[PDB]
Amino acid sequence: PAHGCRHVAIIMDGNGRWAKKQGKIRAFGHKAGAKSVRRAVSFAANNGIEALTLYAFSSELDSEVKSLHRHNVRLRIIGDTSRFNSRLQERIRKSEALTAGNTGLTLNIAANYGGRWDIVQGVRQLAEKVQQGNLQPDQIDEEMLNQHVCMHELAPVDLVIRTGGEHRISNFLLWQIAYAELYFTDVLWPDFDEQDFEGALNAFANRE
Amino acid sequence: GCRHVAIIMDGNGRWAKKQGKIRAFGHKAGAKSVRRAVSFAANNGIEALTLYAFSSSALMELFVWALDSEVKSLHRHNVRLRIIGDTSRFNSRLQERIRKSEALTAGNTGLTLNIAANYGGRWDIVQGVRQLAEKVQQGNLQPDQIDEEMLNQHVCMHELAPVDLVIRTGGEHRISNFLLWQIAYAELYFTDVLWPDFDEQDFEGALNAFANR
Ligand SMILES: O=P(O)(O)C(O)(Cc1cccc(-c2cccc(NS(=O)(=O)c3ccc4ccccc4c3)c2)c1)P(=O)(O)O
Ligand SMILES: O=P(O)(O)C(O)(Cc1cccc(-c2cccc(NS(=O)(=O)c3ccc4ccccc4c3)c2)c1)P(=O)(O)O
Ligand SMILES: O=P(O)(O)C(O)(Cc1cccc(-c2cccc(NS(=O)(=O)c3ccc4ccccc4c3)c2)c1)P(=O)(O)O
Repeated sequence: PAHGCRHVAIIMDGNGRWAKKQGKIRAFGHKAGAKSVRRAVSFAANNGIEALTLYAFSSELDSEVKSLHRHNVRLRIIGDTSRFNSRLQERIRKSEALTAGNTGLTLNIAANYGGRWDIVQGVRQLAEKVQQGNLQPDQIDEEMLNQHVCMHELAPVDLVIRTGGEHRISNFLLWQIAYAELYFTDVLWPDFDEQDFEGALNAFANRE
Repeated sequence: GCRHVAIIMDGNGRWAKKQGKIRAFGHKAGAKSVRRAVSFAANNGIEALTLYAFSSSALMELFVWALDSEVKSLHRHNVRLRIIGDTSRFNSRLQERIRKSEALTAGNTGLTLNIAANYGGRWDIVQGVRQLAEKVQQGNLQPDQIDEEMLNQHVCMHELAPVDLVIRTGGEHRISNFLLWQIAYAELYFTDVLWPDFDEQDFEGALNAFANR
């Protein structure tokens, strides 16, 4: 649409600092952070973004899925969930199945996600195909590896936002950001609101 | 303590026009800015400097000409030179020059200067993946033995200090498929200064940005 941005990824940071400046404990910053997440999700949905990928950075989802479904949002959980107990994982997949048919915003939430791991699990899949006498090491190119990293079915990440002041990727997406616009703001996550998100989108629109 | 700096050199052509001169003038000033960044890195204890020329046969002979004229001086300055990237299709004479220039300076112990030539971050990761696919196909590697540490041993520069800081001049705010795996934890510094103008003062500012942060 107008801003030209189809997929936005956000490294959410700053809740702790935000609460501390208030003189409140971490829990307070967490409640504020979740409010800021709903706000960013509403904003993305109301603005034609096809996909929003969120990453909670730490210098250290069952109630929501319904409101999500009710808002026609499609939900996916990216990250190494292979170790969680089998209950969670089902609970995760249920939430996923449940919204797979929604046509609005596709929301990706990182849980135990790493860009290096993401690349490695994809490598493992190709390795498995090798061991099966189906794939020749020399047939493996970029495109093929690309079909195996998280979110390869969605539009490429156009813009990555990191709030909170740090200027680093911190092992969030790596393969996927090869061409993304990188936008860093000192604003703390709890205070990152619609006008901040719009500012980031207009920065992307005028930059490209 | 910044040990390995990587720079996305951008802005020469745009610089050219602001002067109202041709692209060749910008290239000329860009090469001078390269010598100055390399000199500066070596004078200030930086362990590795990795350079990537961003662009929107000739250059092949230019590469050969550059290596032929500058290696002797890198050598005297105790700099170890490495080219990173797919040089598999460069003509054989340039391939041989690159090999000899690397061989000649391989034992130097000062600054390691990595010049990216036809390099891409994705290609780089895929090159590593192909190597592992071989070991797997042979039966010496199990698909689930493959891990981050293992993959890392097969990406460019894995023998060097980890990239601490990535500088991109020229105004754009993207990695443009330069280093990807290697920048997982690096500080990313963007400046609108055009490459020909990037000098000792701009370089230090980036280093400070790293120090304070
Ligand atoms: O901002 P910080 O780094 O100071 C901190 O609040 C961690 C944090 C960073 C960014 C956002 C949030 C935040 C708090 C609560 C909810 C949300 N997002 S969320 O509801 O989708 C969610 C929260 C935490 C998660 C942890 C691991 C996987 C998925 C998560 C999803 C964001 C918390 P902290 O715990 O390290 O003080
Ligand atoms: O609620 P609406 O439809 O009235 C509106 O907010 C638009 C809107 C569109 C799509 C979704 C939402 C929405 C509102 C509030 C919260 C949410 N999602 S959320 O922030 O609670 C959330 C989503 C996924 C999560 C996964 C794991 C942990 C926490 C999560 C929180 C979605 C709102 P609006 O701007 O039209 O008034
Ligand atoms: O900046 P741009 O994108 O406007 C453009 O100049 C392309 C460009 C981008 C970045 C750097 C350069 C540039 C051009 C030519 C050479 C150099 N560096 S270099 O290859 O001469 C080099 C420098 C020092 C070396 C020392 C020892 C061995 C090899 C060396 C090679 C940089 C050009 P353009 O032609 O696409 O407009």
